[PDB]
Amino acid sequence: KLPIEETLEDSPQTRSLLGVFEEDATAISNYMNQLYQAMHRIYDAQNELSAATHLTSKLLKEYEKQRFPEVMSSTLQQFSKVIDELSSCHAVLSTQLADAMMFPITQFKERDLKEILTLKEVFQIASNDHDAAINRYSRLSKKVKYEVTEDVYTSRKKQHQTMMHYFCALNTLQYKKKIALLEPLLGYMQAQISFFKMGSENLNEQLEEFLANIGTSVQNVRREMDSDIETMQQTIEDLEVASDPLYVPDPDPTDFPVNRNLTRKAGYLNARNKTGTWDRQFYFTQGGNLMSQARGDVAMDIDNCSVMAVDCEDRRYCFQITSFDGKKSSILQAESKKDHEEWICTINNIS
Amino acid sequence: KLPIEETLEDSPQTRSLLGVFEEDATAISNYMNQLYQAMHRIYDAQNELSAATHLTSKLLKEYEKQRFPEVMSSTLQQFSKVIDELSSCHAVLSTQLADAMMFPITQFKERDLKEILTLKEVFQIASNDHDAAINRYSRLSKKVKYEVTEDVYTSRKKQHQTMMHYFCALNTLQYKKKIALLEPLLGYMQAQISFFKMGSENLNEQLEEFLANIGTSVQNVRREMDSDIETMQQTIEDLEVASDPLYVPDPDPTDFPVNRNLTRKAGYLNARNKTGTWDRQFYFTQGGNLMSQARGDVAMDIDNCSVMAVDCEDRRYCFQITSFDGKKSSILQAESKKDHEEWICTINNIS
Repeated sequence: KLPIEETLEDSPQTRSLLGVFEEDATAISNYMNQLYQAMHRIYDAQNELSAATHLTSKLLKEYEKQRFPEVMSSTLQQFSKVIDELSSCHAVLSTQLADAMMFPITQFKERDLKEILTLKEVFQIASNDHDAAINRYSRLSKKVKYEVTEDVYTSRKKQHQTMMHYFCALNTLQYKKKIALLEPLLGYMQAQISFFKMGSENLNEQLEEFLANIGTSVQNVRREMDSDIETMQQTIEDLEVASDPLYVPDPDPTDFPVNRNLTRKAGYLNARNKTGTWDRQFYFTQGGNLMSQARGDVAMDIDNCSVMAVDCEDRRYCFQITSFDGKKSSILQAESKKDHEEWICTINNIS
Repeated sequence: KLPIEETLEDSPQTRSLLGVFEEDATAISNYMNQLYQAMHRIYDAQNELSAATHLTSKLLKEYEKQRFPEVMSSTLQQFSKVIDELSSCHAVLSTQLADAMMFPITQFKERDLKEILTLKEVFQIASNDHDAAINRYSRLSKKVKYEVTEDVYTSRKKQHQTMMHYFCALNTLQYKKKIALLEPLLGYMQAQISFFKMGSENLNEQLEEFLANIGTSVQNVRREMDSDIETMQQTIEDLEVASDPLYVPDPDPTDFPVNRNLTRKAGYLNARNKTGTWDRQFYFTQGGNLMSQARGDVAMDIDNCSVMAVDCEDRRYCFQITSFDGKKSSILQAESKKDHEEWICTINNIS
């Protein structure tokens, strides 16, 4: 395209046919860089997709490894098995795209396009040097006549070599653009056609069934749920209105009679008369035994019951009692006069 | 799973069965958040892939819109046509994944899982308030007896409602985990199966042909290129050794004789004797006309030739001449005694 055998003369016409090419390269670099970055966003996003698909399959396979205080586990494995074969599709694709698309387009924008700019710069440097040389030469008069001529020799010779190679690259660039544009696109497509092929291979109907199946089990699970929430919202309503008259320690004496025939009393009580501060704790009758249990500690014995009677008294508080079958016990305190009676009556009832 | 009708008594055993569930929720949130972020990386990377594929197809379609100073264009359109149908596959998939995968998993981790923490906090607040209430009550002696009892009423009632709803959510959470885990996965897969189906529809053999075709045209283009570079590297060698004895103004007089029979001389020359600085410019004989042309300006006339003789002289420079057919011209300067003669001889030859 660019004639090398026209570089020596270096005519203005020639220098114009260098501009066209040069302008063409500016355009070509601009278009090509745009395509480069788009393909770059493709590649990156593709690997990132590949990686996330893998991590998902990974997590899925660790369900049966979680500390959980069965159809599910077996389920999360087939999904893990199907999502794993897919990851590989993506993993495979990302590799091809890296080798068949990115690399070529990346070398065109790092080697080829650069050399054009590297050469243009060296030629515009050799060109200028000669320019200066010629003037000096011109201003001679009638040895500085050697040195000054020598430079024309050197600068000129440098501009001839420089412009030629430059011309060479610019021509070559003509073949390269066609390739640096078709090659990548061809690779991308071939990559894709193999991607959809491999992926379709694992997406058969025996899977579509499995999927449909679960899709009904989940709707099944959702029905169950909506059903259980309905009966719960009512329970809470029911119990919310029935309990209100019980949130208060001493309830209406006429509607909630001190039951004096219990063979089992259960509830929290405060223990022992030693400030320096008592200790709250749940208590409950049990096979002639009075068991106790602090706030979430998971049910130990405290006193045995085959004891005759049980006094009371206080320490300035209210509703206290005390057992003394074996030797005695600490002083227990109730929260109401009802509670207080039922504690004394139930235990005495316990014989 | 959690019994609501056991909340009023609030026994230590019950409070333990709340821990299990609570521990289970801590685990469940941890596992589920991990799955959430993985699916998030999937979704994002998927849309990003979708977008880059589109932009690529877009750029491709703008080739015939670039300022370029034919099989190619038609080619870049089919690729653009095939890559565009693919973008839609990705575009379609990204939408499904957003609606069928992200949203569900996102609401489980923003609504459901949160409510558990919101409730646990309110219950641990109602629970503590009652705790304090009970003590005050206990320290009464023998109206502050009303206010102090009232609080037990309020704090207790608040703890009963709070714990119940909490129990309710924790149970519901049991159904939800199954769903917030299966639903997303099902959507993702259905999305995928439709993705590969739609994509395969456009990847037929008439395309595989088109691809194979180009793949040979490009190798064809690459052959051509490698071939042209071979003949160029030689040309440059050839011309590099032939030219060396010509880079110097006045070449060997014995090997490059002052040709005095030229009917055409061409080369740069300096013009007019007016410092205040000459002007370099290419000159060339042309149909009895002496044309001139500056550094890249694209070829104007200057003097006519049918002029008798042509003197010379200087202005302190060297190798100058002057024409005077019409009226006269500026003083031209050559770079050598050879150049100088050939300019004077060629023009005189031009009659």
